[PDB]
Amino acid sequence: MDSDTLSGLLENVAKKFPDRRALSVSGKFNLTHARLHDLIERAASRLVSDAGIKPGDVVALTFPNTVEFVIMFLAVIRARATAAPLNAAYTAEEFEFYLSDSDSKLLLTSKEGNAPAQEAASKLKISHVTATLLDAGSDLVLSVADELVNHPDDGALFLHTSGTTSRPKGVPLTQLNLASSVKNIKAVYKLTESDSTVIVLPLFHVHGLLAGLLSSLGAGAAVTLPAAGRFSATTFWPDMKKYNATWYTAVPTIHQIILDRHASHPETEYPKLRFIRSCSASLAPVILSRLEEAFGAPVLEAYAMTEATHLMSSNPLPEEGPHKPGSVGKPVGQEMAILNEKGEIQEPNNKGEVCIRGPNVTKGYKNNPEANKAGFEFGWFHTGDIGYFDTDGYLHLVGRIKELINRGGEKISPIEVDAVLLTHPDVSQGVAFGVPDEKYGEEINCAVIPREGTTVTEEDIKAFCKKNLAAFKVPKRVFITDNLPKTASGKIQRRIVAQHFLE
Repeated sequence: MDSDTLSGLLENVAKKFPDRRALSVSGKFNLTHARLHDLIERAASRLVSDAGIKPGDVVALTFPNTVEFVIMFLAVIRARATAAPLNAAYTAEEFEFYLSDSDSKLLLTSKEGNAPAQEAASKLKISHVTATLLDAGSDLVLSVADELVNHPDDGALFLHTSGTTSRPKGVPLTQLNLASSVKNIKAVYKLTESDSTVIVLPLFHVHGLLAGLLSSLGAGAAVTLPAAGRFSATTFWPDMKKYNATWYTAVPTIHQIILDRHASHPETEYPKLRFIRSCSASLAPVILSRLEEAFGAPVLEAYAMTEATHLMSSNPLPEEGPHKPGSVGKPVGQEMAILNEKGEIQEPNNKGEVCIRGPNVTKGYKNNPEANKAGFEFGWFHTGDIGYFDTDGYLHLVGRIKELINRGGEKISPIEVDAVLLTHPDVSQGVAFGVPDEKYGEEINCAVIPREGTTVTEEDIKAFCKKNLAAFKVPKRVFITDNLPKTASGKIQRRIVAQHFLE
């Protein structure tokens, strides 16, 4: 069933499992693989004939998590074009920047549209076209008037790095990249046509897009989108039950929200899942434990990033091997090595930078010779993460190179301290971070959010940490707070929190 293009793979799947469920919208749609396939074909043909889309063209998309987004994303890549999904919550300025930098030639939205995006597009003289799915007997409706062979080297997906420190870097991903990652993800979790999941992550980042959506479709499995096009803790388990879900994937903060929902409003019964997946940010062992005890499924942590078309490594299914708390498992379908600054491969349990090489990895940042020279060598990409392999070949992350806290020559891992903080009975959320320090160069601080109805002090936290950490690792200042800002993808950014609490 395998192919070296995502479109080819999806065609094979559609032909093999035409009547199996592919894509649901809770309470509304239930598209089969054949139906979805033909909707995509007709939409792509419309893009080519009526929207003037040529091979290599970039088409921007800004949608909530909707059926129209799925259909139009796959239609764009089918037409040999490059899809550039964008955060719908962007301002007109942000939209203008990302539209310009990606050289988008077309903007796709729903019929309801997106005012900042349309403003940016109008300013840049980029055409705007809407997409709407009506009844099951009609093709997707496009607002434009009136033998395609996909090449593995065709561009298919264009995204950007976060660009906190620097300018956001463009990440071009190919049909081959997508196919490779879909195959890796399907392989390591043994996704088959009987599987089913609910999307709880934004589809304009690779976690939700590749793992949640594309790999499921690539397995002939089913995907359910929440009715309101976004994660909802309230409707999550009802959707999971109603549409026969067998797994789900999310980031730790989302898992935390789900656990809180389980504490406040426990379901009388939970469906028996094959596994629960976590990725995109370190999962504290205590969160793993709480998830497994609450929902009774094995929790598998994975390690991924945009430049790798998501998946780099994962803990295996229980039938294939154990899953280790504190670890992100073994590389899947790609090479991975731990290198010191001199480029030498490290022995087990020796730290260094995680580097990868495989058909899932981007060929390089768009129009950025510097970043590519710095990031790539002989096919190997530098992730920016420090980690080590244990004797079983399981990867243990230590943290972002730029985030490690150098206290008087002794490097502190914020991940470890975060985990410790989350083990405190009255701590709802927590984040450690480096701050300037006169004596030690850098010092560790942290911020925590107490569980509602509980009271926590700085020195409670400090005492607990001192009880669970070597003295030099203990946060010298603990900031009690009510809110910790998160990205759309669900990440807490250490530098931002730091700045926020330091001056």
